[PDB]
Amino acid sequence: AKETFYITTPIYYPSGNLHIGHAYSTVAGDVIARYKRMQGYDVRYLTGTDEHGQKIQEKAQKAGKTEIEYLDEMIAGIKQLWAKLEISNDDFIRTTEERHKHVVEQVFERLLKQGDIYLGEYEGWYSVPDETYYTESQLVDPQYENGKIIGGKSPDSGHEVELVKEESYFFNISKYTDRLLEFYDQNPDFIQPPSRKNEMINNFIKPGLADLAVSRTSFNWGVHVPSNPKHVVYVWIDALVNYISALGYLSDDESLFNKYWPADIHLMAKEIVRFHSIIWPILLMALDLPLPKKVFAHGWILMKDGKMSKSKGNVVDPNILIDRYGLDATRYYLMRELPFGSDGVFTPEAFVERTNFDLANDLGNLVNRTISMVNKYFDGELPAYQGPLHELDEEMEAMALETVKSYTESMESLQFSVALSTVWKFISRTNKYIDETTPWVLAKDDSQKDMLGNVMAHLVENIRYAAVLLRPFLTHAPKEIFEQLNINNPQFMEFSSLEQYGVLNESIMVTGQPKPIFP
Ligand SMILES: N=C(NCCCCCCNC(=N)NC(=N)Nc1ccc(Cl)cc1)NC(=N)Nc1ccc(Cl)cc1
Ligand SMILES: Nc1ncnc2c1ncn2[C@@H]1O[C@H](COP(=O)(O)OP(=O)(O)OP(=O)(O)O)[C@@H](O)[C@H]1O
Repeated sequence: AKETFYITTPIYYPSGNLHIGHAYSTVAGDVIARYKRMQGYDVRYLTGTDEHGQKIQEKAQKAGKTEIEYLDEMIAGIKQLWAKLEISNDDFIRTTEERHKHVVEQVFERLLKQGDIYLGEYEGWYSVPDETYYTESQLVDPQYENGKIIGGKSPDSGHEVELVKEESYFFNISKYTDRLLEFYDQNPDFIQPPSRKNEMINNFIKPGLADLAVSRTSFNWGVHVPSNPKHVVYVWIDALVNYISALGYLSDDESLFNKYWPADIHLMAKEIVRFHSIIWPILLMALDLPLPKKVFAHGWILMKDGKMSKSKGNVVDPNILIDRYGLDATRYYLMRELPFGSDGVFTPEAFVERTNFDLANDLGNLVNRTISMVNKYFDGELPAYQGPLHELDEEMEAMALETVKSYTESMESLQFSVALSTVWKFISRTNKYIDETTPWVLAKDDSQKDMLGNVMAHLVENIRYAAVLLRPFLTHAPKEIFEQLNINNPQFMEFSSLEQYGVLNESIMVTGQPKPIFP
């Protein structure tokens, strides 16, 4: 059977509209999923929404709507966005669904029964503008009384914090410390790069993992603990178990869970790596479940006032980009312009240049020039590939195969910007081959009709390579390119058809009415 590959995005918090930051993660996961399907894996790709907590209740109440009324509307918009981006997610998990809530309940009750969780009192220091709870050691300008911290200010904003106390269940995560460090040793690529792993260990694990406050009693909008109804399960357990609840864990049908768990890749931005690389494996250990194989963290899309944030309002709406510039342009920009190992600033000027110069100009003109020449010189009948007849062909056919090899290395290491630049080196060289060979000169005399046919064959086969390699990234252009070239054999759209250059060994009738590939 096909080997399974399970990839997840984070579940997003619908306290406001999603922005291109969210689209970046979801498109990234989609490219991985599409690539793995093309490599012959049995893929499951999950995304969804994190719907509980005070902030959601507040948003709903402000809008004059019930919590579920508010959420259903937000979720409809999120699902519409993923459909518009042509995301190939196999499921959409909502934490309000009973399939999820059942797992949250059962996990919590199991940990209580085992004694991993016990009843205590949560204490935190709340800052209104930061919407954050701090520990006493994080406070700046700490005020003391009888050798005990009684007040302070937020380290982020400097706003006066307020002491909050409430009954809360705690999960003793520190018991699992040695097992977690052992796991990191046995799985050296679980967290990357090495600096990030050291970061996790030194900042959080080393000084000692504090007990984790896994319930709250001060609000009602969440999953209630069956054995103690006045407690609601907090973010840690509720959100993290989405990755297993979506697979039917602890349901009447665990077949998806039995197949796909453990996840091959959990994808996220850097700020939630700690939760996925410490809390999540510890929770899984407490449940006697296999751990995920890899946490993949990318950087932030920034604006010129910091990280793009829906609560801040410094946002770019992907719907606006798609509506104005098209889907291929939007997906291309996200994957090409913003490497995962860096934070990058969005600008409209960079978006426009990237999509006009690379898509419409470089690739789009290559296809139109090529088809136009086939129609002009051979009345639409593309001559069959024969061999490397032109002087430049040997080296260019070698470049095609090297392009596939390099691309594969980049894709395997999740260096998508590099994979794309590598494909574009080949596209640009194919345009240069038109200029070098000057087909119009060869079309002057019937003595060169054979060589002209060879040049046309090489342009089309180069285009085919590019189109196949772009199938994980672009959902419209490759299909359109195959349709205009009238390559109908589904096999010639797959990676295996790139092993040996020159598959089109019969003549084909290209389109007589070519049209722009983009937008
Ligand atoms: N937006 C949230 N803020 C509180 C997060 C904890 C402290 C913040 C730590 N720093 C962050 N920046 N975290 C973050 N933005 N999201 C997050 C994502 C995954 C996990 Cl497991 C934990 C937190 N919570 C949320 N997404 N879900 C939630 C679910 C159930 C209930 Cl009852 C209440 C809330
Ligand atoms: N600016 C961004 N750059 C890259 N990814 C992002 C960005 N914003 C959100 N994401 C994706 O969404 C996930 C959750 O981010 P979250 O929605 O908490 O950020 P946010 O938009 O700042 O939210 P809030 O404004 O409510 O704090 C991230 O882990 C990441 O996968």
